[PDB]
Amino acid sequence: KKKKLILFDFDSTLVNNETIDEIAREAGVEEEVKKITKEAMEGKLNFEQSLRKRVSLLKDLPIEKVEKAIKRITPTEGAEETIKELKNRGYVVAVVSGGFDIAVNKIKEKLGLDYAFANRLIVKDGKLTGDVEGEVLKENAKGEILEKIAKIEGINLEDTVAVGDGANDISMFKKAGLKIAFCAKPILKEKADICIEKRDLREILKYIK
Ligand SMILES: [Mg+2]
Repeated sequence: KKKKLILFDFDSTLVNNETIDEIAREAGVEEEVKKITKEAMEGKLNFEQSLRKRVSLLKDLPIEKVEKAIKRITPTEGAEETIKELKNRGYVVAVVSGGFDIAVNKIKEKLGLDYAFANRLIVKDGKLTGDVEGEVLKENAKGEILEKIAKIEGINLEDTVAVGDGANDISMFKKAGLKIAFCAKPILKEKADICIEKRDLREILKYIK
């Protein structure tokens, strides 16, 4: 009857991988970038500064190496089954990520998602420039996007569900009707209505609808 909306974070939630850490491996700086990613997700760094710092380390990386990394990204256990059941229960399904469109768009197309929002790696002459731009950078960014999607769809915020795992999902939780922390960092678990620790997205279904 009443339309419903579910938003998923991308890295480590809808997919197994951390996009930026996989690209960093191709640039020879996996260790270094992984450390910053962990600190950012734990809430110990400002997200935007942490993302720009990581992307700066990727300066000059060829697009072919970026694509090699992205091709390794795989959906989390239970992703397809969960998305299918959500659509059957009447949900609009969206993904919001502080990651990158070049990676997120592939999964949007593969999984048939209704909406996908992510940042953008800047490229020139077939190589990363070391810069990033986008609308999923500020602390309140994901929550603002949740509100925008719900408004387009005419969905009351009480009929929204957010599934997240890192510090940058806090604003998404703030605006959501039901807050699910999926194998998440402490800072987000403290804000959650439900904390799931089994790494299988199907585990959220019992709490849905
Ligand atoms: Mg994440």
